[PDB]
Amino acid sequence: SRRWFHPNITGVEAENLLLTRGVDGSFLARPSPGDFTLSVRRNGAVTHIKIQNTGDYYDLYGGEKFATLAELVQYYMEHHGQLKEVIELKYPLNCADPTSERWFHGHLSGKEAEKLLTEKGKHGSFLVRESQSHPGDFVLSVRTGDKSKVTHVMIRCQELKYDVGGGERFDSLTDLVEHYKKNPMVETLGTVLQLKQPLNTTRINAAEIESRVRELSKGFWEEFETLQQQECKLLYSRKEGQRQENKNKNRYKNILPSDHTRVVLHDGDPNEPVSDYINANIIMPEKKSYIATQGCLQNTVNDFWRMVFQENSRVIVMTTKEVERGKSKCVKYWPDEYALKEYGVMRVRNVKESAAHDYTLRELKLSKVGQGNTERTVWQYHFRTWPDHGVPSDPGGVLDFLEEVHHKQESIMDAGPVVVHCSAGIGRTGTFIVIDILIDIIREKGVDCDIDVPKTIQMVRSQRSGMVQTEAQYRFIYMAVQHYIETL
Repeated sequence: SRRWFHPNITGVEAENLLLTRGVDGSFLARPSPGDFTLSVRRNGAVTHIKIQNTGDYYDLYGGEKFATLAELVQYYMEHHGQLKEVIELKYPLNCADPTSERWFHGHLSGKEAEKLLTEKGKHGSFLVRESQSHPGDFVLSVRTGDKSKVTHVMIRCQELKYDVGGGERFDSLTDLVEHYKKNPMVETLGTVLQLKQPLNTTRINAAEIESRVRELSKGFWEEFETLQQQECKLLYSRKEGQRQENKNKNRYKNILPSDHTRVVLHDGDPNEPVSDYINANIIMPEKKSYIATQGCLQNTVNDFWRMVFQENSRVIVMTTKEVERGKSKCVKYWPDEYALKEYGVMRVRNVKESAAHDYTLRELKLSKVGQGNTERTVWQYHFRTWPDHGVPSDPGGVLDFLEEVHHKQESIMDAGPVVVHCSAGIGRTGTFIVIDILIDIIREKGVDCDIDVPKTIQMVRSQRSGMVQTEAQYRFIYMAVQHYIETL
């Protein structure tokens, strides 16, 4: 569903492709960084529209803000009249470059393919690689078994099309793979060459993180975009956030919670027709859980405290300033130090504030009005030194921060999910949560455990779309993990 994204194309090439192989309404998206471009053909000419992402959201110039490029494209394909200089997205110009596909390995020998498929592969595991002997051709290496074997199928490239020696000829490796996934090749002796899953190429041992980081630093961008390519594979709806009564409860109208994991507020005032909504999702790893949410709006402060109370959350992680670059990223939802405030039916006292170098700790006491026995302490950790754009140069501050947060959470019996928020609740929020999840595994298991960064991110994204926004954050996650392991 994401063929419209061309990772390795230039501006001129994009214009060439749209004018010779496309029509009016044809479009494609491409990388510039953290910048992208939406190239669209209209009235026999090509226009380019900048998309910026500094870490919080995808910002379409002359358009709106989105959690993913997929939701951006989907939005405007379904909403004619709103992309303006009027620019229509009608026909995706599909990419035939296989580099971002999980199963593509490029230059790889037959023996090395068998090696990788042996150590990590299972039945139906497969990959596609370049021919060793015949330049331009390719090889489909698939593992089948319980004994088990590996089968190498030759893929010839004749006149810009691909085939396995007979039958249909395909325009791309992707088309060929999808075809023989759906219609499995059968060997003479009857073996079904099922293509069940691509060979995992990202799971590594924790002690080898440093070697992998060096390899990726020589890597990060191609691994990240391979992950980005899978964003459409997640099944989710965002209908509740689209309801009329819920529209102004979203900081960014198109950045919405996934319905299946959203925090549903009960005990609402029956005089409010819709009182069960907040832009927030439960994130469960796959013992500690999280709530990924946006920075409060003036009209959602009361809902925020309803959520914290209901979910029995005892720790809040704030990863933004109230104001950044002159714009409000989060309203002050906590009282001044020593002060007491009522937020709807919720009462909060700011007991004490404590200043550290990278963050401020606020010890808060939350209770329901009229209910003395409901009081509990909520620890708000407010990270203050995250740069306006991009990521910190060094993960030490964040690691120390999360380490403290972790121990506070672990010290409270039966504490609910840790609340994490930034501006839109997907970029910095996603980055903090993924690091915390990965560190959690290492803290318990040491260097003797497998970690898979993009798989973990995908798992989190299945619960809230857009978690982890940029390549800079992706790389920062690796650097943080690498740093934590070394300082054990």
